[PDB]
This record gives sequence, structure tokens and C-alpha cells, in this order.
Amino acid sequence: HEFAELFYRTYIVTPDQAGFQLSIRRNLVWEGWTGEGLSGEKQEISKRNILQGLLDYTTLETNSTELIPVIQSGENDEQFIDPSVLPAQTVKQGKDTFDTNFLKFSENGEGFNLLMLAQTPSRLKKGSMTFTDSLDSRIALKQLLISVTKGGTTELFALDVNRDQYAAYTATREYNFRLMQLKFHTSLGLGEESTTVAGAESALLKDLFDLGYRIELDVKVDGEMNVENGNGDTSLRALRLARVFDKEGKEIALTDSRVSAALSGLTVTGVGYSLEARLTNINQLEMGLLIDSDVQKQGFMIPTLPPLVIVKPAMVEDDKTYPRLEALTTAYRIQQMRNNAVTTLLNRADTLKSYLGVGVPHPIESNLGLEGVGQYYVRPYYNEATIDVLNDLNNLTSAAKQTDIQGLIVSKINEMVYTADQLTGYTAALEAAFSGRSPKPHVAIGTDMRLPQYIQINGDDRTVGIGYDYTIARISDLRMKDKIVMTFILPNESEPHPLQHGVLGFIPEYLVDFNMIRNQRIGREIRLTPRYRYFNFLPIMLVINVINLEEAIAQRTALDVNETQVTPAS
Amino acid sequence: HEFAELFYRTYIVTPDQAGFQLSIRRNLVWEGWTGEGLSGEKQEISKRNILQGLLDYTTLETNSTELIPVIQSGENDEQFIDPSVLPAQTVKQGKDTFDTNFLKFSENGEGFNLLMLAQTPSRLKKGSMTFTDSLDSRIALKQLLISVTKGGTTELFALDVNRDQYAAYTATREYNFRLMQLKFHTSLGLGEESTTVAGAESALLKDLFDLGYRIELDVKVDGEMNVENGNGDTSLRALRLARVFDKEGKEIALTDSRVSAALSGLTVTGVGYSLEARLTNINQLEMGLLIDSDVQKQGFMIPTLPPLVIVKPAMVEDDKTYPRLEALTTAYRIQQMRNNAVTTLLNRADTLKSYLGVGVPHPIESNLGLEGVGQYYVRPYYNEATIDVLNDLNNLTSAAKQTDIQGLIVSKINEMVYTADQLTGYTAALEAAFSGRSPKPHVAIGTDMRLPQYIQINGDDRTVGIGYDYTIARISDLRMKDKIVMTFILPNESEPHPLQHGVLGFIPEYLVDFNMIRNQRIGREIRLTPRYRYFNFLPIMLVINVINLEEAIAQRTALDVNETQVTPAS
Amino acid sequence: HEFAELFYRTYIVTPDQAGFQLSIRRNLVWEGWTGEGLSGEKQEISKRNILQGLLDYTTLETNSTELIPVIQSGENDEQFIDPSVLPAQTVKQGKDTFDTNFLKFSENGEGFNLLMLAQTPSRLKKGSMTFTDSLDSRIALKQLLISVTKGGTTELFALDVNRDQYAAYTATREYNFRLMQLKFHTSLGLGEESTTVAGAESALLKDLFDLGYRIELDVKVDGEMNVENGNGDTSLRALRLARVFDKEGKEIALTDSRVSAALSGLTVTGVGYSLEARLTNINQLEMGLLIDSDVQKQGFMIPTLPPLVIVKPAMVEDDKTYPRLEALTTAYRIQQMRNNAVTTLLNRADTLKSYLGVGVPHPIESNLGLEGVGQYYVRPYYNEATIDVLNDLNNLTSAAKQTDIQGLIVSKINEMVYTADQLTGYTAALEAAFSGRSPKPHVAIGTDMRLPQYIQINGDDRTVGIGYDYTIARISDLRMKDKIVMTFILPNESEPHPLQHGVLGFIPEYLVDFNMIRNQRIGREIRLTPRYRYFNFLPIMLVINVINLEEAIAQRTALDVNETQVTPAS
Repeated sequence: HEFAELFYRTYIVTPDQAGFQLSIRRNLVWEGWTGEGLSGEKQEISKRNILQGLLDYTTLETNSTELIPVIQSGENDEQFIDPSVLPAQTVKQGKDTFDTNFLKFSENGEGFNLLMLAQTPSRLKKGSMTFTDSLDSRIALKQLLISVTKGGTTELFALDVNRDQYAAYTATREYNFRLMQLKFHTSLGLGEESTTVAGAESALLKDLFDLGYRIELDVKVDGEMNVENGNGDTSLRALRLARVFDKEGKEIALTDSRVSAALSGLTVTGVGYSLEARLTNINQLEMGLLIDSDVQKQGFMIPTLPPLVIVKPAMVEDDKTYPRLEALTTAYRIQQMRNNAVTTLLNRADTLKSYLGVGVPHPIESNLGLEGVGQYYVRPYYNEATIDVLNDLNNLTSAAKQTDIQGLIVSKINEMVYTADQLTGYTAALEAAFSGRSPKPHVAIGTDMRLPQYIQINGDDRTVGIGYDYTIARISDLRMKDKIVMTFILPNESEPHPLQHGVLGFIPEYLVDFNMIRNQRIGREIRLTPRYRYFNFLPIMLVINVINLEEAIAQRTALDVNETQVTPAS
Repeated sequence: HEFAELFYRTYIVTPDQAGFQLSIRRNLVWEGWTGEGLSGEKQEISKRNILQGLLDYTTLETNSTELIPVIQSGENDEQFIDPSVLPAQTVKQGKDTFDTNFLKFSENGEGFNLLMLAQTPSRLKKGSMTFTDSLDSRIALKQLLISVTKGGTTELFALDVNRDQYAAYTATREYNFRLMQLKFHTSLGLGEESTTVAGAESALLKDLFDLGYRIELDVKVDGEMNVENGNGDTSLRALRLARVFDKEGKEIALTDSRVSAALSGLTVTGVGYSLEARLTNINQLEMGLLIDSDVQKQGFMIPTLPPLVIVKPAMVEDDKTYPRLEALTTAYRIQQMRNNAVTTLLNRADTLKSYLGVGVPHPIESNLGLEGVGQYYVRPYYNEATIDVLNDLNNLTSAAKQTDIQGLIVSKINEMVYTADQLTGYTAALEAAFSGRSPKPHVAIGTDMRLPQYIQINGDDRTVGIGYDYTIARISDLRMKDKIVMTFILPNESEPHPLQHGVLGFIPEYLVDFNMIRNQRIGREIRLTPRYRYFNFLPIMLVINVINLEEAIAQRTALDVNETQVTPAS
Repeated sequence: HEFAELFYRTYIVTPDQAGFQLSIRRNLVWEGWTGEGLSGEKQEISKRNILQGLLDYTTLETNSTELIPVIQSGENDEQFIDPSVLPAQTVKQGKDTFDTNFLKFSENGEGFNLLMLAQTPSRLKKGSMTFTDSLDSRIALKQLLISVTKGGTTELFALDVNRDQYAAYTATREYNFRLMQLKFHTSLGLGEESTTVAGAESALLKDLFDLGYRIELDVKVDGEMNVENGNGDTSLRALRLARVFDKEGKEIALTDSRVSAALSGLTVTGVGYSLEARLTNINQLEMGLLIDSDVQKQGFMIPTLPPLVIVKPAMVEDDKTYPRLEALTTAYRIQQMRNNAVTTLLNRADTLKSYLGVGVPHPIESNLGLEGVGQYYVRPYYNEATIDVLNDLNNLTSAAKQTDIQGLIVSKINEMVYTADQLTGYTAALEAAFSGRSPKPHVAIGTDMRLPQYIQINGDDRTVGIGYDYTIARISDLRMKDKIVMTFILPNESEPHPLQHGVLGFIPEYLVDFNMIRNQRIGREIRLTPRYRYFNFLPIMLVINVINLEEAIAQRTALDVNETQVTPAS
């Protein structure tokens, strides 16, 4: 029966075993483990799976290797700018908490060693780096800090210079092969919507900004650094206010009165900078986050079901007298394959109602009381809506009523399916589970013989299919009256997998021929014993219950006659 | 002529037979015969069609072989929970009625024999069981009843547990090869809307539920049972409150003031449980429902009809003077096919209206007075609706009338089609008719040659077939002026069948050439006497009576001049 | 996914080099160097890119071989018309300013030497010689200056004669092997829309023109020219009023009273004429615009990133037991591609917003502080718009609300894309870049899960593009919630190109196996150091911020009651 296979696919189970088991490969991200205490009770291991990383990014992030300058009281305060220019900043790295600040411009020729400044509390406990830690080929500046001062007022601009094709250190062989040199000569443009470090609007250049002007600073930076021992130095060579431009981009001279007043007594000066430094770790000293593999596996069972029976006299041949075969087959089909499936679907819907709540997502590894193993691959989610067609629409005419109902119902179904999809990330689960092919996720829609007049859109073939494929079903059961139950399935595959909506564990049972005495009357009989049961993996379901449809359609035949019988005029 | 065979398939019939007969092999499910008392009156055998099971699910279902704990007052109540906690409940299996209740959690180590803690009156009458039968491989917990006591107020919760796979007994031998144990190791959660046993929202957990909080209970249930002889045990091992969830999934401890108020002195203890267990019926102790085949027969006769005659002067050749039979063929075609088709169709329509009335469905096999054998498969149904085109609409402009009329007619016709198909279950019957392919049900639209400009809506790929296919036919008869006749037909088969709408039993006709002397005339004569008859099988028909359409058409020429003649402005 | 490579075409590079080096070529057109610094100050060679000529018509223009008369006091006054009738006109060719005026009909029969009147001051500086030159075969008159005078009022009509094919000089070698003939013998018409040289409408013919008549005169002008010698003469032979037309194209005689009064005493006199002459430039006298090629180059380098770790028992095989490699590959794929991709995309969007401003384009070549190389090819442009779903739309009854939302979204996206294309000139650069192929520019539109229900409109295949190709992708990050990102990409190419959007610099790294001691343990550390980078090229992005969408969606179910339960009427 068509409705059956669309939600539960036939998977033949051999009669030898009494069921089938499934294995789940769960991958998890380690954070740490139970150190030294003295309790004697449950110790808890902190575990999240990677699939949580599909929902957000911060759960899987590490910068253990990145070289970061670190400030210590009275040991390297000389090479950093004093906190009277900009207070210390807090940055979190690994398990340590430490403060950092912009490096001071060394103009006299004095050098600085980045490896000395790059000692964090984590690396100190490990010992001290000797000469093995090698700086990678990528070194660049985070920001250049330029000081705009006019009349004693100081404003700082954190200009991201890392986004430039002249801001990366380049190898250039002069003395040694491990020496990296820096050659930075661009025209840094300070815009008109830029803000200071704290975020406030700039006040020393507000007048030019109000006229729609942007100012060009010509910057000249020289530096060199050795990747073997980390010694080196950086110098500022030239920085001066170069040009002023209008809205469209015509040059305006510095001595012109349009910009002289705002730039009178205005000086630009370099203060500090940072470096994008990172260790090769040829010998490895860091660990970062760990990864673990665990399998949580569940068993599934194949019941038996109460038998069917046929009566027949024995002494004659059954070849051409009294029912053969087709009676039992039809009874089995109708009784067993359809009605039980509908009952299972309704029970599943109500079970989700009971356990999960309406419209409220739950994080992965949610309540385990839910049927199936879908909760290791996707957020559980259940939503319910009710549409009263009579309330939302008022039109006496019957001409376009049915089209309007189509529009309303399709609007509801598409909106709700996309909201559920975004809240669940099911597509993210499919695209993570398969590498090489990414079949388009499939939404199945089951309903009775009344709704399908409202899921179509005239002149259209994209009805619920905008980024998905659809397949609608039809069923005659009364409990399935005027309601739509929808969920996700996978067209391609036909064996158990934690993303199939449901699987029907089936075992075929054979015909049986025995002659049973009954009240001193012998009658040979044929017994057919069902063995099957519908199972449920995915804990996702969506139900639209359309009520009071009859009266709206009656309005087609209950209109107050708008009749106008006037004499023809031409 | 298209309108003819689109409704009746021309089934050839051999000239030797006087007609064709159909045998309809019917499947009937036995229920019971009344009158084994000695009275000597007609016994009435309650036979009901399985095909009626397409609509209802209570047609074929049983739970007789599955074992149910039966209360036997004064002998085995010790194994049951005291009904002072929960009153006894009655259930129905087969023709027996008995009261049931939850089995008590035995911590005192003495168990229960599930076989002998069962047996219905029917099983006792057939004979008390003697280890003739074993138990099924699948046994699982069905319901857990836990009592919530806080401040002297007790609330009972009937939790459905059968949808967790840790309650399904797992085969693991250590003593016998038929001994299975149970480990229930998970958490049970109570939602903000979980109804209690009384059938309403809670009153002690209402404070948490109203704020969107959920409570999780960790449950630790173990049990042992052997299918060999019904030996078994089950004990409660642990129960406490584990954690509390907010409306988002962040954990909140018991100590927190938001949840501590409603959990002070809150004690939860499980009191009882039920069992899902059943007999293997290897010995076939139990009788199932019965299916029998009965055969029905209908005979149809092919009659003779009035002749047609051409007079021809005789003593000359019959070849190239006076009609060479062309007039015979044309008259034969027209007279014997086209007029008779519409005659039979309209008479059948009024015949259906006479018996079934408007919009009144009938139960299956409830009428035998109607023509046809379709009553053995589908519900008889006849409906009638009239569209007053002018009175249902109000528009003046001539331009949009076409689209508006098209929309109205399509809406009404499609709604009628779907309502009729839902009320008849025709599609389910068609699906059950064949295995391996289910042709899409086909709707026939035969109407006069005025309307068809309205059944098609411009820009529609799917015109009237949203979940069906259609074929449009036209005829020039004056009787069908502004009328639509509808049914369901089978286009891909050409043979008689209970699901065929109608068939032309046709006989090839042999030309007769005898010379008859008529009033002393010696004239060559030719005879072409037809024999055929139109039949009806399916008692399904829908008629659309469109009246007053011409006036709404002329309303295009009846608008009251809307002119706007003003000087151009730009 | 698809989203990642859809915006950053993956490019593999050999692990032997720290990155890939890129070189581009530029074609610039030379005008002149602005300034000689006798103080030693720099010189600025004013260069502009040639592809700037795709959007303008002026920055590359040539006029250096036209032969244009030059007025000289006391040297050629008698060859020019009276300056009183028409003052001197200013004309620019090359870098010389001079005055030119029309040449009078030489009825005295003494000719002119064209190579004299058109010697430019550049040629005077170039030397003084006009006798190795040769005139091109193409000679034709620019304009005939006819004087419409009546009673002392003079009007001048600058009539473009170059667009009549009888004004082209034709070779008639009948006197010498280098003479060519001029015979312009036809009728020119002065329509109602005829405009004077100063730009005013006609005054003497205003009476007829207001009566919609058209006046055409027969022009009979003859002349000769010699290329080798420069000798030639052209004299007026016959000019006269000819005939009069009406609106319907029906000839009106000159003697008619309605026109005779306004045409008697009206004298039409030919004042001056000009010639189109071009030097064959067989002798190399003029250098056109000079264009030069200079090369710009940038180096793109790849970093190394923090590693991932697996802990593992060390005494046995690393192959067939315990956490395998698929854990590693899954962690790598989810972490290093996706998260860094979206981070880079968002950071680039905000960086472009910060430096460039909204709605203000910049000329070809601009501030260099933006990464990329397309700035050398196209105009930088950034624009962002915020659509307010709730405020912009007002619909109560659910039906076409979803359709209306699609209308909003499509309107915004189409207008943004097309306006950006016009202000950037992307398509011109694309077609200029490739010879032999020119795919229609492809627009990439990637967003989160919920919005694609509005990106396409129902009923068509051309969704977001009328002359473009598009690909819609979905991403699952929360950062990209309810926002749309747009830019241009090129699918066919798979290698770095100035018009490509961005490149995924990839270097594969092998995983290492060794022996490790960690905190006095013997374990296995399977290690992989990832190396990858995302580079930016095109400084063009379009961003849409969708807000209050949830309120408008709720407005579907927030409509007030609209119900009319009226009695049936027909």
C-alpha cells in the first residue's frame, strides 16, 4: 500500500534471527578529564559531538599555536607601550588568561625577540623552548595604530592592515636564508564612518566627514625578523597626511581652505603594532583539543502477530472448491499492512506531543525516551499548527475560493517546513553523513482524499518544492480525516540508517496445513501467521490539522446573490 | 463516436452466445450466526465485506492470542496491586470481558506465572493450559505507574513506556537457554502538558510546568523471566529526581530557588507495571477470525432490434445504381450508436437520482435493486448540484468574465470530484483490485459543446486533474444542452469488470439479401438489423446542471458605460 | 558544502612552495607628464587604465589627421567668408587652439589649395612643408551654410550634408591620374523642427512650419579636388526654391496663394562650405595616442594552523582497532573549511563596508588597502539595503502573503544587482577579458535555511536573472541568520584570475605517526597540521538584512475575524 512505504520502507529480515541490531558511530570532542580529587562517587566526563558544530562555530575552535605577546610586570615592560596611551587588553588563549598590548616602535635600532615575549603560562610549565620552535612562513601585522592628535585631544584608530597584499612578510635573501623582511608602503585611507578603539565617533575629523570626505595617510614601515631564533626589529620610517578627496574622488590640496581649518595643527604619529606569528612545531609541543570515538548501539526485535484462519472440508481436493489463496492474501494485506501503519503513525505523533513539547527545540543528546536513534544526528523538534479556513478568509463568491484556499494552505505548509528545517539542521546532518553525493532532502506529505485540491498551485509545479522534492500520498482511513502528517525520508536507500524516518522489520511466514479436530468434526485449515512490526527512527514530525473546512466550501453555495438584471446598454 | 466509447467500452461478443455473464468472487469475513436455539426460523448469517475495511479499521483486528493478566477475585489478588490505589479496569478481547490491573512490584522475591496469571473464560472452556504452548521471544514493559507524593497530596501518572528499546527484553542466557532478563536504564521525563491518570493537568507540578520547565526522573528497573514455563520476576531498584530542564535545555539544580519550592518533600515511587507478552501458538490453541468465498452470478441478454431497409429495383445489377450500402452504414452508425448512448445515459442518471437521492452515501452491498455489479466493491453514491452563473457573481466588464467563469466552474467541479471520491472509497478499491501497478483513477468529462471553453483555465498545466487524469469529450445533441455528466472509468483495460462503468455488448451484424414481394413489387432489398444494448455497472455518477449561463454571458453586453474622457496630462 | 567552493574556487598548489605568486598586465594610455621639478621634486606620469574606456568615450579620442581650415589675419582672409555673417568658431584638435570658419563659394573661379588652409600650429612647430603629403580617397562636405533672408533678416542653417550619398567625392580620371569629382545634385528639406546654428527655431519659415508645411530646395553644387597637388575648387551652380509639401505628403504648388506670399521675395543664398579631408599618412607625420604596458605583481602565501590530536594505546596495531581516521577527516572538514569560510566572508563584507562606504563608487584603481586584484580591472562598489518585511507590506487575510513576500525579496535583489552592475561595469570587463568566449555574468546568492522560500517567484523559470545565471546555496551557521550575501563568480574557470571572486589556497598535509611520551604515559598521537587560506579578489559585495520577518509571518495567524454566515440564496 502506497502510504505504507513512503514513511516505512520494507526491509526483509531473515527468519533465522529474531531481530536486527544497528551500530552507531558517534564522534565526540574531548575537553578534559577527571583529575585529582577525593570523592568516591560518579566522575563526569565532558562530551559533545562534532554535529553540534553544525549549529555553531565556537564549540570547535583552537588557537593553541598562535604566538601572542604577553606582558609581565617589570620584565618586558620596556618593549611595550606604557598603559598611559592605551590600557591593557584581556585575551583568552587555551586554559591561560593573560594580557597583551601593542609593541612599541623601536626607532634607535634596538631589537626585540618575539620568542622571549611569546611565553604563556601553559608553555612555561612544559619547560622552556630551546631553539627547536620554528616560526612559520606566514608573519604579518594585525593592526597599525596611528595617533591623531590636535589641540591635546588623543584619538586612536585600530586600522586592520592585515587585509593587504603588502602586509605579509616576504623572504628576501641578503645575509641569511632564514631572514624575513617587511616592506609596507601603501596609502592607508581613514574613512568617514570609522570609529575609535572604544567605538565612539571620531571628533577631530567630524567636519570633513560631514562634507563626505575621506583622508589618505601615506605610511612607510620597515621591519625584519629571523625565523630561527626570533630576534629582529621593526621601525617606522614615514607617515604623513597625503591627500584629501571629495565625494566622487577629486583631489583637494592641503593648503586649500576647504581642509586647512580642520587639519590645522593636526599631527599623525605611529604608536604600536602587533604580529601574526605562529610556530611550525616540527617536534610538536602543543596538544589542543582531542577527539574520541564511541559506539552507542541498540537492539531491535521482531514480534509475532495473532493468526488468520480458513475453514475447509478435507476428504475432497481443495483445487477447485472453496477459497484458495487470494482470500487469505487479501485479508492479510488489508488487515495487517495498512491499519497497523496508520495506528503507529498516530501513536508516534501523540508520543512526540507528550514527550517533546510544541515548537521548542531540544539540544542533541536529548531525552532518550524517544523512539529510535535519530537523536544522535539531529536536534529533536515537534511543531503543531491549526488552520481555520473560515476565520482567515471572507469571500461570498465561489469563483476563486478554491484557489485562495490553495494559496493559504501552501503558504502554511512551506513556512512551517522551512522553520522546522532551520531549527533542526537536518540537511546539515545529511550533508555531513554522506561525502561525495548530497541528495536533495525529501519531504513526504500524507493525507486523505480531500486536501490534495489545496496543495497544488495553478500554473505552478514548485508547490512545496522550492528547495526540496515532494511525494504526496492518499489514504482512506477515517482516523486520518482532513489532517496532514509530514516528515523527512530518504528516497535512495533501503536498509537501516539513523536518518530514515521509519523501517518496517518484516519476516515472511509460510503457509501451514494441519487438520484440527473440532467437536468431532474434522476440517482441514490453512493458517497464516503474521510477523511484522513498524519501527521509528527520526524524532521529527509535523502535523497540520485543518478544521471547519466544510462551512467555507458551503459559503460557495451559501452566498447572498449579487444579481444585477439591467437592460443592455451599448 | 468519442462520447460513446469514452463512457462504454465496446466489448465484442460472439454471435453464437445470446449474451455474456460475469461471476464476482466475493471475500467475506465471518462474524457469527444467530439461532442455534431450537425455533425453526430463518437463520441470518452476519457476513460483512472485507472491502469495507478500506474505510474502517475495526473490521479485521484481534488480540485473543496475546496474554492479558486477568483478575480472579479471592484467589490471586495477592499478585495484583491493591485496587484501593486504582480501581479495576475492564477490557474486551474476543467475546470475553474481564477486569485487569497492574501487577505489583514484588521485592519479596516470590514471583508470578504469567501463563497461569492469565486465561480467559474461552481458554478455560477449551481446557486449562498444561505447558502445551511456550511464550513469544518478545516481551516488554507496557505501562509504569508512579505515585507522586508531596505534602500529603498524591497524583498518579500512567507513563507509556513501550516506545523505548531498553524495555524490550534482550535475549542473554546465563542459566537457561530460554531465560531473558530486563534492564531499564534511562530517564523518564514529565512535560508541561503530560496529562495525569485523572485526565487533567497536574496541580503540584503546575508551578514548574506553567513556566515551561520539565522534570526528568531516572528509573532503574530490572526483571527476569523464562519463557519455558512462565517463571519470572521483576523488582524496582532505584528511583529519584535527576535534573530539571528549562524551556531551552540549560540544566538547573535542585538547590536553585526557581525549582526547589515545588520539589520540597516530593517523593516518587513506582507501584506497578504491566506486561506485553503473548503465546507463540506453535500448538495453535486459538481460533482466529474466519474468511470464506462466496460466488455471485449475473446473466445479461443481447436482444434484437428494429431493422432498416433500402428498396432497390431488382432485375438489374446491384452494383452501380441506387445506394451501394453507404446510406445503410451512415444510418446504422448515427441511429444505433449516438442517440441511444445519450438516451441510456440520461435514463441511468434519473434512475440513480430516483433511488439514492442527493448526497446520501450508502453502506457497501446495501442496495441490489440498482443495475450493475459495482455495488459489490464500492459505496453507491449520487449527488446533484446547480450553478446559477449570474446569481453567484457580480462583474460588469466584459474582459475578465472568461477567467472568472473558468475559475468558478473548475473550482466547483474539482470539489465535487474529490468529495465524491472520498465518500465512495473508489480509489482504495481500485488499488486493492490489482497488485504490481495502481493506475491513477480517471475522470471522464462528457458535456455539451458550449461549456468546454470554461473547463480549461489559461496558464494552467494542471487543469482539473490535480491527483487524477482526465479526458474531454463533446457531443452535438440538443438534449445535453448545458449539462455535464461525470463518472470514473478504466481506460487501460477493455474487458468487463466490476469496476468498469459501462460496456457495450455488441454483436457483428450480417447483411441479409432476400427478395420480398410487396404489393406486387419485385424489388431488390438489403437488410442491416442491429443487435446490441447499453449496460451500467458502477453506481457512481455526478451531474453539473449549469443554468442561466446565457444571461451572464450577455451581461458582457450589459455593463453601464464607464467612460473617462479627460485631457491628457504628463 | 556547495556554499564554500561556490564563492572560493579551490586551487591546489604543490607543497614545495609557501604559496602562489600572481602577475597581472595593465594597458594604460599616455597623455603627458605633469610637471618638471627644477627643485628635484617627483614627476607624475598621468596614466589611466584603458578598460576605463569601456564606460566612457572621451578618455581615448583621436583627431590628428583631419584637415581643418585655420584663420589667419592678413594671410587667408579673402579665402574665408565674411566674419560679420558668422563669427569665428573654436575647435580643438591635438593640443592647439585655433579658430575656423566656413569656406565661401569661389564664383570668381580662382581656386583654393586645401593643404594650406589646414596647416595646424603643431605642423608649424613640426616644420613648414605640405608637399610630400597625400589626401585620402575620402572627401565629402560637412555642412552647407545657406542664408534664408527676407527683408534684411538673416538665418543660418547648419545642415549636415555628410549624410547624403551624393556629397561624396568620386574619382573621374579624365584630366589627371589623381583628380576626383564632386557632384552633389539633389534636394534638401527644411522641416518644421529645423534649428538655427545658435539653436533657436526658424523665424522666417515659422509661418509655414506652424502650418506644418515642409520646404525643400534643389541644390546643384560642383567641384574638383586633386590629392597630389592640393589644387581644387568648388563653386555653387544652381540653388532655388523648389516645391512645398503638406502633412499628407501631397505636393503643393509654389503659385498657391497660401504659400506664394510667404515665398515671394525669399532669397536663399549659399554662403560657405567645408570639406572632410584626411592625410593618407604615408609619410609618418603624426603620432596617435601612446599606450604602454606595465606589470603589477603580488605574492600570496599559505599559513599553518593549530593541529588536531588523537590519543591511542601504543603497544599494538594503529590500523584495525580503536578510533580510526574518519574521526580525523570529519573533524577537519567541519572545522577548518566551514567555520573559517563564514568568518572570512563576514569579515570581508564588514571590511569593504568600512573602507569603501555605501553607494559611492570609486574610479578604476583606488585605495590599495583592500585585498584583491580586480580593482585594477573594475570599479570598486559597495552597497547595503535593509528590507523591513513588516512595514513595507500590509495584508490581513492569509492567501498571497507568501507570494507578496517573494515579490518584496525579488524586487530588492534584482534592483541591487542591476544597479551595482551599472555602477561597476562588470560585464564590459568580463567580455573584454576573454576573446572567443563570453559567458553571461553569474550571480551567487547564498543564505541561511529559511529565506530561499522567497528567492524564487512562482510561475516562471527566470527567477532572479533576466540576463544572468545564478546558483542558490544554503548554509547552517547562526551568524548568517536571515541575511543575504551577493557577489559575482565565474564557474567555468578553475584557476586564479583577476575576475574570480576568491581562491581557497590549499596544501595537503600528511598525517604523522611517531612515538610520544605525554605526562609520563606511553600513548599514540596521530597528528595532522592543516594548511589552508582564503584569499579575496573582487571588492564588490551586496548585503540584505531581513528583520521583523517573524512578526509578518505571525501576521498570517494574527488576522482579525472575517466571517459571514449568511443563508444560502440561488
